[PDB]
Amino acid sequence: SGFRKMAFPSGKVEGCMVQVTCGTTTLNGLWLDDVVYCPRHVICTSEDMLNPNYEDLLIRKSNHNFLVQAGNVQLRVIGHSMQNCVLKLKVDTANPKTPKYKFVRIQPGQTFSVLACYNGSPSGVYQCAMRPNFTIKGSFLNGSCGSVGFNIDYDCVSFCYMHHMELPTGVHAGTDLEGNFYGPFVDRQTAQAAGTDTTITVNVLAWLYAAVINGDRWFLNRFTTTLNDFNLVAMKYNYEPLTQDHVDILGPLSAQTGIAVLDMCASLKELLQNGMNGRTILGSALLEDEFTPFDVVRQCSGVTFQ
Amino acid sequence: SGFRKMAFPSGKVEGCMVQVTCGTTTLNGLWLDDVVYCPRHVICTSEDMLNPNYEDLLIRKSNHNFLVQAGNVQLRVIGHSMQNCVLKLKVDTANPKTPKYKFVRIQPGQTFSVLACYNGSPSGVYQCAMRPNFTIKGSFLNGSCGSVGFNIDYDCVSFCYMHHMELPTGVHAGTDLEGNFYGPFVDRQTAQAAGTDTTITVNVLAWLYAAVINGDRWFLNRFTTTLNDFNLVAMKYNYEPLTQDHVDILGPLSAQTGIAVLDMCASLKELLQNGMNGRTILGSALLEDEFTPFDVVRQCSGVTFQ
Repeated sequence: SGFRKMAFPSGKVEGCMVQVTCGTTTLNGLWLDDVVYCPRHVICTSEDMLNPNYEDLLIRKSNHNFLVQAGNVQLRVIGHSMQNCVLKLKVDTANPKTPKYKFVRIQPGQTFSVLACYNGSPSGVYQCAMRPNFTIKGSFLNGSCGSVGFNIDYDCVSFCYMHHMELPTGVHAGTDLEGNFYGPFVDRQTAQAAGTDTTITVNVLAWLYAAVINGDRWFLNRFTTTLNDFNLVAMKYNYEPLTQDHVDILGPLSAQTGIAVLDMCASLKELLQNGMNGRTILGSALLEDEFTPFDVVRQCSGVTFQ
Repeated sequence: SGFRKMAFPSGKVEGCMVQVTCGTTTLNGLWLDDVVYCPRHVICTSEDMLNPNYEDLLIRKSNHNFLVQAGNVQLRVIGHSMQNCVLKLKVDTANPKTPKYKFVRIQPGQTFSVLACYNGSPSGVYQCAMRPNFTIKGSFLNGSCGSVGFNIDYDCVSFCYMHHMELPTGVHAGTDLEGNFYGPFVDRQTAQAAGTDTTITVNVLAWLYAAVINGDRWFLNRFTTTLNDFNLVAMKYNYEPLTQDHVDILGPLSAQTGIAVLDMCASLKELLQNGMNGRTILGSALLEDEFTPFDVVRQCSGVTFQ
């Protein structure tokens, strides 16, 4: 029993973290096979970041200008190229601890683990979710750029995020492993606005199901509702609209508890209108939306991974 | 910026997890050097657990009755002994991935990372705290016994917890790596009561400091207070009493924010008496007490570890 924000084991990713240095800027890189991936703004100085012309800045850089370091041993750069917002540094030695990996672009509402790194060394692990406004609520300090977000599926590592920048309200933005940003953000030191942050309704319902599995059932009322009626209430509270696909996804949880999805929606409707009156759910006084239905099944069944 | 429940990187511990089988009971073991540690109730059947006589049950077991398995390869048991509530199985092969480790008995209010395992395979990582009633609010299913709690200090792993049992109200109990339980619990399938759970005041203050570092300052009022006056209010709300040692420990955080500890206590006093009125602190509608002052410094300075 119990429920916690659980992260994936970081062992397979710790061996791929290296340190990339260009001039005085030092950040983290992802060493897979004989290629190292890192944010392209490592070639920028403190002044270039205000209005960087990455093409022109790359003209004045050569292979020997990149210092890649894995522990006390450094890698020799024999080729560099820019793919969108990431730099691909070709090194002479292939990573012997390379796991079976993929590159995936993950959708909003999905979750992943973040291995926060500094100077190529893993510092900590935590779980995040891609917000609907294409930002994440992570924990990053200076020098954390190049840290990667990942998922583990059996024995494969699915890389989906690389940290690039911090927004002036404290949230974080980045790219996939192909250099494409999540959202309309650019790697420029300029004022950039993030859109409205809405609540992932399907994730709230999955979390409410986890509470029912773990004892908390005070929020369960008598009423039921319809998709159209619940969604009309959800739009006033900036909640994502529920679809029949979301209902099928919640299938495992509804069958485990014996509570239909529409019945749980009516319970969520009362919580949105009347609040919680001081009662907690799974040790939380707010509605948690950073557990996917898949994460709840994992914690309430016990999938292992190698 | 940002703040999240961050766990330590689990790479060094994943290589020490094995699977221990005795009869039909299968659980996790900690493989360090040529010794495997696991909860002693692996020798119990479903019936023995009601009133186990561990000495008598161990008389009928021999070395070849223990199946230790590390992946697809199994270890041969050449010696077994019982130290308090853990079994020490001596194996023929030493773990080649053995990290530099310690065994520590950790104090209440301190935190650690848990690598939840099933059948010897790491499933997930999360951060816990030793509650003052010597229980933890973890996330464990059947077969999770033998999972270990640990801390990383530079390059050393400090093992401090091994999961043994679940309490009838959903909290979890276990031992240190020397077999001694935390709290007055025994490894018996019988009704066992946990004491009153109080709030770790020094951890709440550290969390309030992290909020001030990250923008949230609405709770900061005009008043100050004294240790005796704050502690009189803390005893009504089941809070741990603050000492001068706690004030010295919060030294780094008070100097970073310019807010004296006694000033922060007066702000916590108003929150205990008047509530939060619907406002959130660091994305939480309750007072968080599972961040030690050391964990906050780590997240707000960026210590790395190898």
